[PDB]
Amino acid sequence: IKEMPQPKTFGELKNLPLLNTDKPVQALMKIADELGEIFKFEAPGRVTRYLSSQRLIKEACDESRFDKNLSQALKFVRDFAGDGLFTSWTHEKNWKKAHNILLPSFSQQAMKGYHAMMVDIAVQLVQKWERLNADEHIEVPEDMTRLTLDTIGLCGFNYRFNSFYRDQPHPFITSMVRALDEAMNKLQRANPDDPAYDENKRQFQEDIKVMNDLVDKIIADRKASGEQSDDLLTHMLNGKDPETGEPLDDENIRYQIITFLIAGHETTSGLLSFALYFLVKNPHVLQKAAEEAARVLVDPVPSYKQVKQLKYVGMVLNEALRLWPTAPAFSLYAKEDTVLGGEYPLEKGDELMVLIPQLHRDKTIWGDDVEEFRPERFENPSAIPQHAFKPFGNGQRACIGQQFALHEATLVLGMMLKHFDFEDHTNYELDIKETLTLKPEGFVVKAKSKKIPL
Ligand code: HEM
Ligand SMILES: O=C(COc1ccc(OC(F)(F)F)cc1)N[C@@H](Cc1ccccc1)C(=O)O
Repeated sequence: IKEMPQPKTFGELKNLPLLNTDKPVQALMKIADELGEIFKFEAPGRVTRYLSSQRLIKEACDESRFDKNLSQALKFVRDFAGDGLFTSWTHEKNWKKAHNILLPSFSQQAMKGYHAMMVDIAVQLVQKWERLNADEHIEVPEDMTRLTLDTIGLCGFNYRFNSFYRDQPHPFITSMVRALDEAMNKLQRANPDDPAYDENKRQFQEDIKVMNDLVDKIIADRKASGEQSDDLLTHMLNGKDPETGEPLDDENIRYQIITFLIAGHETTSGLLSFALYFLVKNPHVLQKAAEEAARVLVDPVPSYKQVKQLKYVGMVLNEALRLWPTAPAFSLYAKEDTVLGGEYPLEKGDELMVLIPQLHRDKTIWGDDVEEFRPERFENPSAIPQHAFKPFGNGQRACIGQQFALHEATLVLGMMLKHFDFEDHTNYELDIKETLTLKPEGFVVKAKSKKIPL
């Protein structure tokens, strides 16, 4: 039985002021590097424990001992994502009901139906880059966020955000990005009751009303039309939970749509941005991925079956998720009193945070080359220890979007590698911006067209 370390304190604010930064996840990663596999983190009225080792996280991933907790970030996002899948407790009726209804919508089989809509947006990205003049560059996270937002609009509810036609965001996205900024900024606030936050609170309520009004209108407009498009909204309007026999109500459907728009905007765009960063910084890896793209993608438009054959591209995406898991943490609570790692007693209700980027740097798992970009690490999943790699979370509360995200990212990265050579023309220094998620900021490249027609 060991006493766990704790980072520096600020009197009655305890560790809270360590989060007073634009990069709190990266600050927690530096704390983990200093203090090791487990540390205590206290704020007024709250204690959690940050886990960084596979040794402890493999125990935390035991669903008999630990269930998903809503971190403060997820409790603040719940003010607009409601009892959608991502911000519901496992024990709320709407979690299992929506999980049962939506699982068939997110299977590998469902991806065959979403593929044509994903190709529509991927072709828009390739045509944009084909049309750049010689003196121009690509704003990588900007263009990847245009793509992933448009994909989930089209597969989610047959709506075109038309992100490649504008710089000014859609009114829904203005409100969603500002609501996510308020939720994440509110985490650090020592004095949230201070009148100085009255305007923030007014604006947040306005942004919730904008998101609710626009998504409620999408649902009402679909029910009125009777249109049976092959999208998540049709699946939610028609689907019945096998257990309860009940469908989702229109309020829960709205929360699921808001949740899918958050995910599409924030996550897959980060993965694609980090993958392109690592490829331009590792030219031998880029060459190997480009060779696979050329060998497999033999038609003007990729098919579902061709994307399934981009195995090395899939290993590139896993190695990008290893070094920079764009959704960088998840939270657990102890279902009963238990001992972690034979050393750290926990009481029922005690909270843990899994720091995914640190888990992914555990040298006892990956070896001394842990900071190197080596997709070949993922050749054989049986050679990877249990719970070493958790970019989609754990167990029944793992990401429902995992198949969707990896299909879109594999398709797009394969088309990018087929159609262009890339230059790191600025010798870009990685700068990671934190929203709900991690993304490179200011990452720019030049593309040189291979002049292969679509
Ligand atoms: C690379 C892309 C993505 C990453 C890294 C990612 C990561 C994650 C992680 C780590 C969780 C678990 C969170 C927790 O335990 O608190 C999660 C849950 C979830 N993700 Fe994703 N995600 C991705 C893409 C998507 C997409 C595209 C969608 C939907 C369109 C989506 C929908 C969800 C939902 C609904 C949950 C909650 C599942 C449940 O508890 O029932 N994700 N995701
Ligand atoms: O450690 C984190 C990391 O923040 C994120 C949590 C989830 C998250 O969601 C996702 F990973 F899905 F993106 C993104 C960031 N958050 C903690 C920070 C905190 C605040 C107050 C007291 C103690 C601790 C939290 O939100 O509870």
